[PDB]
Amino acid sequence: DLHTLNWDLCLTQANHKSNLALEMLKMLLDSLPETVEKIQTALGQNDQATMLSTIHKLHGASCYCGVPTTQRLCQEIESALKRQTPVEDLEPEILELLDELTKVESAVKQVLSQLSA
Amino acid sequence: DLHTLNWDLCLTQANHKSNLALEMLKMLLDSLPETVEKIQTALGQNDQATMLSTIHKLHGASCYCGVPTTQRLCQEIESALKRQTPVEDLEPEILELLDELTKVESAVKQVLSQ
Repeated sequence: DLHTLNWDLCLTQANHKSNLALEMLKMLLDSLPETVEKIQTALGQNDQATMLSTIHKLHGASCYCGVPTTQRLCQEIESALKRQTPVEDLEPEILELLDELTKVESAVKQVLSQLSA
Repeated sequence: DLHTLNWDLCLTQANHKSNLALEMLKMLLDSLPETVEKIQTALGQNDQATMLSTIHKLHGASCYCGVPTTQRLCQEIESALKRQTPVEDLEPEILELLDELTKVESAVKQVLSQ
């Protein structure tokens, strides 16, 4: 599913150096379980600042890991939080994002089982 | 100091694409407090398995982040773990690494401001 993870886009983003690209994917994967927990907790706690900070860092990453749906969802959520829409009103997009991160974790773990030396 | 962080080095490791290199530094910086905690906790617990995976992952990152001292210490620790050198005997190199990572954090925050 290229909407979830697109290796060729990740290659493009990383200037056709499969080296950096796979390393970026490694760094994203290591960071994802903590990101997911922070998002889940901020949603339950209605914690505006924590949600923003963590979405912002994920957004940064997504621009270089060939994850189009993640990138879009982070953009909508971050922009909205920066306008002070409360976390509560973003529940649909945040829930959609969490579901997407589960698919991204699987997709990256698959692309690393396939291509990592 | 350029033995701690060298931006030009990050650029060579990144084939001269700036925004790529910049994002890699952000990913490294964000990972540091937890990685330091993982290294520290594994030292205290003589957890050679967690030490190896954690050092291995930091080492992979350091190779694209122009951080010469960090990279070398990771190589020394990883090599020695792979020869079954006790984690406890690598206390000096581990403490040097924790020391160096504080300096890396300061340096990266500085470069990211520019």
